[PDB]
Amino acid sequence: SMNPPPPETSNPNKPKRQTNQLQYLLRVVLKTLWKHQFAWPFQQPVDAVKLNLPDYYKIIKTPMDMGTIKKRLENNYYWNAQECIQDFNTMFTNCYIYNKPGDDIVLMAEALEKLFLQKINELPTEE
Ligand SMILES: CCOC(=O)N1CCS[C@H](c2cccs2)CC1
Repeated sequence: SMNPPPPETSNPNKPKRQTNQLQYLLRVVLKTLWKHQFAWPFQQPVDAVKLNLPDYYKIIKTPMDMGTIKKRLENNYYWNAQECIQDFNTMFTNCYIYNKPGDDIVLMAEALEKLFLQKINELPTEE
């Protein structure tokens, strides 16, 4: 079995900035979710080899994880906050697509997503 290459976290061809909203996404949003007791499955790309999930990347074609998001924020990969918000939402959606309601991993995603929604509700106006 083999894992795909991870999502890119650097691309010198891609225009970048550091907005107040992106700083909030790192300092408040990512930090809050990263320290949570349920963060660990989401802190790096899904290792379908180690987890013995050969169908994971057959089903999930747009993988995303908080390790990738963390590096994107720290490396100033994004142009705007919406790109990063979309990455978080992709991560949660992949979890709900692949897994079953009530699975431990889904309960973990739901807890992180609740905090995500609480923090992005107060995303500062641009700036
Ligand atoms: C981060 C998204 O991870 C996943 O969706 N998978 C698919 C099967 S659940 C498995 C785990 C269950 C409980 C702890 S880790 C993680 C990998």
